[PDB]
Amino acid sequence: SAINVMKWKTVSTIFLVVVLYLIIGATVFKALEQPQEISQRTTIVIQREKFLRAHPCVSDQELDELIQQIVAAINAGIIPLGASSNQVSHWDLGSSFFFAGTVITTIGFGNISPRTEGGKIFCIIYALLGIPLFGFLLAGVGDQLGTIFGKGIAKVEDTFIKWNVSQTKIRIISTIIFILFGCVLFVALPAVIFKHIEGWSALDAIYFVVITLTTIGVAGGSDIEDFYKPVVWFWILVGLAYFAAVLSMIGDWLRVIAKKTKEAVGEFRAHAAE
Amino acid sequence: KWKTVSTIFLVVVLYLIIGATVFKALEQPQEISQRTTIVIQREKFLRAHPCVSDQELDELIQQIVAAINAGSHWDLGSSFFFAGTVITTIGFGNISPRTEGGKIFCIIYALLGIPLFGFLLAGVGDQLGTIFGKGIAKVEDTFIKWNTKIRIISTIIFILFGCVLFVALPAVIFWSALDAIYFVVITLTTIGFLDFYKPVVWFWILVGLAYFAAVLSMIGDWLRVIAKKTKEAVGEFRAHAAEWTANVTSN
Ligand SMILES: CCCCCCCCCCCCCCCC
Ligand SMILES: CCCCCCCCCCCC
Ligand SMILES: CCCCCCCCCCCC
Ligand SMILES: CCCCCCCCCCCC
Ligand SMILES: CCCCCCCC
Ligand SMILES: CCCCCCCC
Ligand SMILES: CCCCCCCC
Ligand SMILES: CCCCCCCC
Ligand SMILES: CCCCCCCC
Ligand SMILES: CCCCC
Ligand SMILES: CCCCC
Ligand SMILES: [K+]
Ligand SMILES: [K+]
Repeated sequence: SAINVMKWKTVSTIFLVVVLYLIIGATVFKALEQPQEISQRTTIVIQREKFLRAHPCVSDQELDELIQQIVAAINAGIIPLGASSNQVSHWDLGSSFFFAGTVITTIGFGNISPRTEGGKIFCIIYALLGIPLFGFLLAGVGDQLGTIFGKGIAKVEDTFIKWNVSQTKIRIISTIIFILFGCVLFVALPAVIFKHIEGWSALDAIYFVVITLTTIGVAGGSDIEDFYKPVVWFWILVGLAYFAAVLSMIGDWLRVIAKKTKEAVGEFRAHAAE
Repeated sequence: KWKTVSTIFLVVVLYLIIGATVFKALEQPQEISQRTTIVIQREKFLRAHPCVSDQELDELIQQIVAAINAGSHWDLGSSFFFAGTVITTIGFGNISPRTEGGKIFCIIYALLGIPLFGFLLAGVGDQLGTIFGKGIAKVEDTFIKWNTKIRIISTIIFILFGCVLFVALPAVIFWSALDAIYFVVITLTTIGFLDFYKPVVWFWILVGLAYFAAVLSMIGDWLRVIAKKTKEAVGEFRAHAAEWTANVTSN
């Protein structure tokens, strides 16, 4: 346990980075959202105190219980209303295959989750089998797309061969054209599809794309204009293969910037200003 | 040359088709039952209080739907819960940022935090893989001398011991028996539908994520086996079915 003592040292130092990284992230979000929280929730009270004055003969003390039972309904697919009390299935022939696609990709929006105990015991096994299953598809799609990218770069790697185009530095031009194409084909072009057909802004589509393809976790949901749902699960498959490489390159960038800063502090703790 | 991805593609498509037909068979019954009882509870309430009516109540539903998008959240802790979701990609959509700056931050915060957290989880996986490597070394002497199949007893003790330390024992810290195991699997498969109480719970995640990371990879190894086992099995069956057609030609 000589290198294993050197392992725990490296892990513990990373642990404190993630902790602080999460502390930085926390303080940033609460500085950006709790302003927008208080604003809406000072106006949710105005709408309560509006509607209790507007209709006093409703049960004040039991109205919140009506609100809670609507919120307790919200977790399941509910759009309860008198005009069009007749409704449509969130577990129809397709929306359950949307759901299955979420579970194996581990995207899992949680927009709809199974309520049956048979659906839970199936989903557990369906995930424990589907997640590794989908992995080998995604890996093959990554290799399939990595050789497609390997084909296109070979032609680009001959178009501008000048005198001693430095081998170490050509690899940077190649990774620039990767991010350039990739963040058009899997970020830009499909996101603009989610702006005319779903009704979003420019950010909210790119935000949607990153949240989904970073498998954090809807395109099938909002409806403006059945050619549209089968194709999106192909962009997901290849886009997930894309960010898988994108997140992995960023990981490689973080190794570099770890050792460069690790040796840098090494010299500054050596010299102490001459 | 040989693609071999297309063949997998059709399995996943087929697997998703089976899974789909199973879920609607399990949920659309439990869907109709609820939503016929939701209409009864509404048609009770409109009759129980004529003070409220159709044209009022829909406005009450809309202002709850308008509330849904927001709902103290985002407090000093609930934003670091949120950040913990984004880097682990568990990402419970329980709370999501509404500000344009919170979205542009979250994008970059994920693009940087997900790989970052990966190296933590990787080291925790190696740290826990040698801890598991310690425990097996002593088990590999207590009865391995006494009377390829030993490797199964070891992986049985893995599932046995790990699905107590990371599923059963923690389960409450965080219902019923199912609802805890369902919770554990959903969370640690990253699907996600010295002082205060906060720090210790978040390390169960870290080590439990390292646990299912090995569990899911082990299952991947069994799928690779069962792929080759069935790959060669059809291999023989097409050999005999051809020689079967060949004999009726000669004889
Ligand atoms: C092994 C070659 C991979 C093919 C993927 C590139 C697609 C190029 C688009 C034009 C050709 C469409 C072929 C459709 C294949 C079902
Ligand atoms: C709730 C259903 C999941 C039970 C998992 C049991 C695992 C048994 C493994 C046997 C492999 C041959
Ligand atoms: C890697 C080169 C593949 C070229 C395939 C052609 C696709 C159509 C491009 C249209 C250019 C006008
Ligand atoms: C009912 C079993 C579901 C698994 C999918 C069938 C496995 C065989 C696929 C064909 C492989 C060559
Ligand atoms: C979020 C940036 C943190 C930088 C860590 C440097 C500590 C040596
Ligand atoms: C904000 C830049 C993150 C890089 C951190 C490096 C940790 C060694
Ligand atoms: C809106 C532009 C996002 C910039 C991403 C940078 C990640 C390193
Ligand atoms: C690189 C993954 C190997 C998959 C096994 C395929 C052997 C025919
Ligand atoms: C050829 C792939 C076989 C997949 C078997 C899956 C069993 C759950
Ligand atoms: C809930 C029993 C399992 C069905 C596949
Ligand atoms: C080296 C690329 C940085 C993009 C923000
Ligand atoms: K995930
Ligand atoms: K997720």
